[PDB]
Amino acid sequence: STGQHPARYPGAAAGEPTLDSWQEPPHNRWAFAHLGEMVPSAAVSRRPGHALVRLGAIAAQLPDLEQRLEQTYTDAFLVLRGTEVVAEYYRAGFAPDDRHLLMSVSKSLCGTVVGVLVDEGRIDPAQPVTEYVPELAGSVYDGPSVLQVLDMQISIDYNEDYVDPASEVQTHGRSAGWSTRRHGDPADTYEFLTTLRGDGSTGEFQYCSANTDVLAWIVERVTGLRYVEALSTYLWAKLDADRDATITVDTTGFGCAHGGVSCTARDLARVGRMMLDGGVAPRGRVVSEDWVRRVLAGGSHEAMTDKGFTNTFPDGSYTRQWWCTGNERANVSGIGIHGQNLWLDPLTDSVIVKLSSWPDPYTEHWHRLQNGILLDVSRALDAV
Amino acid sequence: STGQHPARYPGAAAGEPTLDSWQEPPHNRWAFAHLGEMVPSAAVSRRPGHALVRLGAIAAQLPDLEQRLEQTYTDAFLVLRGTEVVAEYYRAGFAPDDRHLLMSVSKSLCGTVVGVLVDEGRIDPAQPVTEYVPELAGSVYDGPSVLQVLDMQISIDYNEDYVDPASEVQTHGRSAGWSTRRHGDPADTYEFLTTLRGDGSTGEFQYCSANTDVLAWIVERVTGLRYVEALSTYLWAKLDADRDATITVDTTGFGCAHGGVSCTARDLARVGRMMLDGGVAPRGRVVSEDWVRRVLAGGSHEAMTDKGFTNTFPDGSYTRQWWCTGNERANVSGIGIHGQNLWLDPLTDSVIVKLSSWPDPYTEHWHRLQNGILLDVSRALDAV
Repeated sequence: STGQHPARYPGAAAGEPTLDSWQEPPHNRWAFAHLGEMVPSAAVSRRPGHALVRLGAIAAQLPDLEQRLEQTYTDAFLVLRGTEVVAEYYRAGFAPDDRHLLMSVSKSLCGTVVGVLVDEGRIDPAQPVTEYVPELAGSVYDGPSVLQVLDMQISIDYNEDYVDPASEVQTHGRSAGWSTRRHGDPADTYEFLTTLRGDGSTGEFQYCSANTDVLAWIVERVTGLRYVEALSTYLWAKLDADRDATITVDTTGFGCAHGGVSCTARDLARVGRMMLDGGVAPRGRVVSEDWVRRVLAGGSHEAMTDKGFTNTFPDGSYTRQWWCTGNERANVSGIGIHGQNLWLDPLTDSVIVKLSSWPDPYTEHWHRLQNGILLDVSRALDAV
Repeated sequence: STGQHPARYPGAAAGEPTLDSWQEPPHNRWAFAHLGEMVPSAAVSRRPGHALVRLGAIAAQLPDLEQRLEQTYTDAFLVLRGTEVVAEYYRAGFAPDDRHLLMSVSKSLCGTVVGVLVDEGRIDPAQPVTEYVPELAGSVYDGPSVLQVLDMQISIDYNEDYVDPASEVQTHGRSAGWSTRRHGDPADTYEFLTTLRGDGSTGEFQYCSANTDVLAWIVERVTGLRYVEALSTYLWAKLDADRDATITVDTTGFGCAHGGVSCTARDLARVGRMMLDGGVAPRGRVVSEDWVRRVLAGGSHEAMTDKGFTNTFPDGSYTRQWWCTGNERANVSGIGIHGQNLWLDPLTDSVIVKLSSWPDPYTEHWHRLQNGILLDVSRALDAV
């Protein structure tokens, strides 16, 4: 058993509704107003083939930027300097206010929600995960602290080979509803997480999407809110965003905290703006100055042994669901596969959003090109 | 084989992507911007428990109206007199700009799209369905005219017993993705439709959701547009709506024309406003004056043998996906299960939207109560 979870609606039975019950009372009063949570659905546009190119000032310093964006499969690109949008690009077929999947940039949003609850003293990072989710006893998450989840310093047997249906990465996806279920699969994400094992060692960075969903589970047990609602209440609703974000949900309504958020490029930039404003958003403080300082300061360098990162960023690290480059600009970024970045450049008080669709989830090639663009743009923002 | 269908995106292979391929290139460029079409997803609200009650003038004439709305499980209620919203009600938990499933009110929207194409001479109602969808040869739709589909005057073996998994109604739902697939089920809605049979007789009204999906299929073959896009281009985008509508899609991306549209109450009222404006919307003409006249005039009374309708409306009928009461006000309505109405009251130049969630999809009791409310409100709008 995975214990108590936030009901899909007030008074709902555990796990209700499902795809097979949403039409039935009492579920249907909720489901009729939220059908996209149950059944795949398309937008029917209220608005009635060409790229939008407004690269502003940096265009002069980076004449080939549009081509570089095309080459890295850029869908949306936006530079916010202070409070001003100073550069924008959207590919043909993608509107400025279209939403785009964030993949693991989602993780940085989840960590921010955890941060709010740490500020409130509702989560103590020093405490074991099991202080908040007892049902993870007997799993790889029995023993490690919440901070070790935040910093992803837990050794976990999690096969990342996505061509093998038996792999943890594929099983995680099926448990989240991202792919067709197979016989024997865990019923939902909570159950999947309880199946995870490891040798018990901690302290070394291991990037693992299970960690972020554990954080979201903790958020739910501490607040009693569905992660979907927590993400809105503690973050999204404070941004004064143009549009709602969306997040995929599994069969219990659990949002895919680790990878399933979509939003507009301009709205994602508001998250970066909040980070560079010491944790304050237009509608109130999101996280404390201290939390933001700790993110910008970076994680343990000793822990960071991923050469896919350190080959480019020798002094890099990871903390609280953010990648910290440790470069001479101290850049910090949310990163997601196929080319998603929420890139922070505190030196110039700027945020760069790049949302893309590389054909491959990861290669050294793509990251070299992408990081080259983000660094060139950052430097183009320097006073001269 | 069900023949050519509109690609999910430009250049897409038939039937691609699926739930198991959307992450792969080249699909992912589209899917990353439209993930809700593939995976169930929740809104993360950009906005930070009480009913909104603004029943305006009619409140004096109908003092118990709020209670009557509660008793009929009303989620949203809106009265548009001319261009003015003169009465509104939303239940606790449902915001004025929340969207609500329309069920078969969706059918009236589909018929409107067909009407546009009839105006353009791209569809001839007198022609057989097979003139536009040859692949329906050998089915119950081999022989009948497009008008007979529009007026639902085709005898079809379509079991409406939704407690029997083997019934056509349940099979239709699984084919549309509204319920979990069972072994042996048709691959998609197009295939399901080709399996339908009947004794060959026509002329008598038989309400059947398969008819509307056939109309949408015709729309797709005539225009080359996904029904989702056709519904936007020919109707929704001309309304100057506050929000996009949404529509559920099956595994091929085919929108559930017969029942799967959701929108706000205020925006649905814009469709009624267009009908009472002779087919003209704010951004241009949607359908011809003639088409609207034919809807308001009603269908063949002889054809209408559904006592569930005629017991209340003896002179009622059905045409072009609208129910025509034939009462002394000549009221015409879109109707959907669990209490959805797009109700037209030409006498007072008014539209009434009622979106509800009765525990039951249909009973005589619910329809008596609902029709009593719609008629009382209509009469309250009469000059005195």
